[PDB]
Amino acid sequence: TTATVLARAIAKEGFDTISKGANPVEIRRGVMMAVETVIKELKNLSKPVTTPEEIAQVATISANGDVEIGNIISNAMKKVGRKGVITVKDGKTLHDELEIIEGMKFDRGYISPYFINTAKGQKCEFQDAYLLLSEKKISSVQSIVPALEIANQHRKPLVIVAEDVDGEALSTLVLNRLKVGLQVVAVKAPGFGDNRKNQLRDMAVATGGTVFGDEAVGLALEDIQAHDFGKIGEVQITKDDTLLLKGGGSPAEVEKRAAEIVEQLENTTSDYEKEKLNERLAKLSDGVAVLKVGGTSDVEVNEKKDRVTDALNATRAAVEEGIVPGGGCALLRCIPSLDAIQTANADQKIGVEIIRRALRIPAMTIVEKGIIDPTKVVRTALLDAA
Amino acid sequence: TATVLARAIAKEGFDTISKGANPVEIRRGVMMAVETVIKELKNLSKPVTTPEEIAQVATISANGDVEIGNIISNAMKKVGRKGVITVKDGKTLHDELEIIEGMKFDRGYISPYFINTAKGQKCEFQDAYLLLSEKKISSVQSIVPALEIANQHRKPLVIVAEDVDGEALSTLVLNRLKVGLQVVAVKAPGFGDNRKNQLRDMAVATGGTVFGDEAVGLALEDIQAHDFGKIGEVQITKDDTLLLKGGGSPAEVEKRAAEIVEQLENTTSDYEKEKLNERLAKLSDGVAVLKVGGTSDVEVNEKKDRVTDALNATRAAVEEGIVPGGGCALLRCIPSLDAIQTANADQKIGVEIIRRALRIPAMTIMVEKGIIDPTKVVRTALLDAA
Repeated sequence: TTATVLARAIAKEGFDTISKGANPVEIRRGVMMAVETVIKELKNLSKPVTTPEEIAQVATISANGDVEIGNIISNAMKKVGRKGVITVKDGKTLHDELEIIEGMKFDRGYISPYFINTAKGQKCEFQDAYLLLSEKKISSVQSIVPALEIANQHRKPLVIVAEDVDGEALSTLVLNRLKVGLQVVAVKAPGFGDNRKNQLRDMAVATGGTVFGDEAVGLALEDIQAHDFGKIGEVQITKDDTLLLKGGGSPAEVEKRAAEIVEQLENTTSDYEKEKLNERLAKLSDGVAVLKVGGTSDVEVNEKKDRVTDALNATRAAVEEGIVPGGGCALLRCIPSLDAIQTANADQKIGVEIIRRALRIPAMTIVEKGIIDPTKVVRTALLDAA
Repeated sequence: TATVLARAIAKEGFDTISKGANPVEIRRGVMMAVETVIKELKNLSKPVTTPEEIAQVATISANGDVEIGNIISNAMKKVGRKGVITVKDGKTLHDELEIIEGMKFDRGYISPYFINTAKGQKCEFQDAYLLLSEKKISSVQSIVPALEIANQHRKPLVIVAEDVDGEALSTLVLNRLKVGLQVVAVKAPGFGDNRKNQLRDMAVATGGTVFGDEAVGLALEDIQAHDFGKIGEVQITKDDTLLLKGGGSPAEVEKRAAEIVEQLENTTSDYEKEKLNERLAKLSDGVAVLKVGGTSDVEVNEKKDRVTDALNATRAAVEEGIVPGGGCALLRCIPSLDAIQTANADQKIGVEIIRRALRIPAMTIMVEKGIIDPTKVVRTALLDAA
C-alpha cells in the first residue's frame, strides 16, 4: 500500500508547493460563494415560460424551428398540463399522433445500472410486466426468490418497487439478470413517511396488485401468489425516472381510491398535506401524453423520434426554471455580480477569481432570434463543473 | 457547455492558484524527478526467483497465510514464474491445483455491456463457440448466420476479429441486453503479420477456421458448424481473454508448434525470438487452475479474493522484484534528485513536489505486520502521478 500512500502525497504536497501553502478549504469556499452568487443572478435574468404561446415559441426554437415538432409538443403540454407526463413512441403512421393513456411516472430510477436492457438512453424497457410492491426493505435471498420463480415461470418481466433493495437480495437480482438474462428491475419507492406508504398503495390499486409488509395486512413476501403482483402494460425506467403505462387495476377500484383521497383533502388544514394529496389524486386521475411520431419509413421515424425527445426535454427544462440568453451570454452577464462578494481571506479571493475568469470562456469560445438556453441547463452545468 | 466550463475552471484555476506558473514546465520537472527515482528503484530492487522467495512473497500478500503462499508457489513450479494462473471456486474443503490446456491474450471485450458477471466485471462462458475473422465485422447479415448456428446448438459465441463495430456490434449489444443473447466480441491481438499468425494459432488450438484470411478467403456467410472453434471455458475481462480447453486435436497443435520452432531456429532478432516464443507458449504451455475450497460458499468466495490478491502481488513481484524496506527505500532516492539540472523556476517546483512526497511513507512509519512492495507497483504509481 506504499503506492497508495505515495499517490496521496504527490496530490497533497503538489498543492502546497504550487499554491505556496494556500488553504484549499478557503479556496473551495471562494468558489462556492461565487457560484451561488452567479446562480442567484441567473434567476434574475431568467424569463418564465408558462403561457401556451411562449411554450410553443420555446418548443419551436428547441427543435430548430421544426414547427411540426414544436406544435406537437405544445399540444401535448396543453392536453396534459405544463408539468404533465409526456412520452415519445414510434408511430406506425405517416403523421404525428397524440393519445392520452392511463399511466403515471415517479422520480426514482433503477437501483443498479446492470438492470439496463436498452443501450440507447441507458434505460430498462419492458412490456406486460409483473409489479412487486413492498413497504419494507428487501435484503435477503429468501424474501425475493419466490417472487422471481413465479415471474420467471410465467415468462413475465418483473418490476420491484420497495423501500430499498440491497444486500444479497440485490446481488441475486443482478446475478440472474446478467448470467441468464432474467427480465427484472428494482427501483426505490418514492416519497417519505406515510406519503411513501400511500403512494405505494396507489400503485397497487392502479396496477391491481398488493403491497407486502404493510401494517394492515402484513403479507409476507415468501407467501407471494401470482395474483399479488400488479400488472403494467409498459415499463420505462431510466437512472432517474420510472414510467408505468396501462396498469391492470380496474377503473372502479381506481375511482374508490380517488374517493378516499378526496375525503382526506377535506379533512386537513395543512397546506403541505394538501399538496401531497393533490399530487396523488392527479397521478391517479390524469393520464400520460404519448407522442406517436409518424413518417415515411421506420428508419426516418427513429431519427425524428430522437429530435422530438431532445426538443421535449429542453422544453420541459424551460417551463421549470425559465430561459436565459444563449451562447454563454448569461454567464458573461453574471460576472459583475461577483464584485459584491464579501470574503474573509485572500484564499477566498482566489476561489472567486477562478470563477470570475472561467465565466467568460464558454462565451468567448462561441431572444427573438432564437439565441436562448434554458436556465436549468446552464445552472446545473455550473454546479457540476464546480 | 458543461465540459467547457469544467475545463475553464481547471485551466484558470491553476493560473490563479500558481500565480502564473507554466503547467508544462512543472510537469517536466515532475517527470524528470520520477525518471531518476525509478532508476534508483530498479538499482535497489531485489528479484524474486527462488521457490522459497516466491512463497514468502505470496504468504505476506496473504496476511501470513502459509497455505495460500504454498499453493501459489506450487502453481508456479508447474507452469513457470510467468505462466498463466487462474483462480476458481472449488467443490472440496481444500485448495486444488490443476494444469489444463489454454491460452491468454491482452485483449478484453469491445463493449462493457457484454459483462455477465458483476464480480470483477467479467464475461464468463462454458462450452462456447469461437468465431475467428481476419477482417473487420460491421454488417449484421455477415454474422446473422453464425448466430443462428450458435443458437441452434445452444452455445455461447465468442467473436475474435480485427474489430467489431457498426451495426454488427450494436445488434450484438442490443440482443445481449434485451433477450440475453450469450455473445461477446474481442479485438484480435497483435498487429500486422503477427496478428494474422496469432489468429491462426487460435484456430488450430480450438479446431476452427479463420474467416477472411488471405489463403482461403472464406466468407462469414458460408459458415458451417465445423468452422467454429470450440472452447471449454471462456473468461473475458476488460483487459484480458482466457480461453481454456480448446477443441483442436493434439496432432494439428503439434504441427503448428513445429512450424514456430522451425522459424525460431532461423532468426537472430531478439524481438522476433520473443514474438515466436510467446506464440509457442500459448499453443504448448498449460494453464494452472487454482480451485479454492472451503466449508461454505461465503468462505470460498472470501478465500478466492485473498488468493487472487496474493497472486497478483506475486506476479508483479516476479516481474520487476521487490522493494526492500518499502517506504524507507524511497528515502535513498531523494539524494538522486539533487543532481537533476532544472531550467526555469517552474521546473524546480516540479522536482520539489516529488522530493516532498518521497519523504512521507517513512515519516508515517501493515508495515508492522510485515508487508513487501513490488517494484512494479511502486514504479507504475509514480508514473501515474506524472
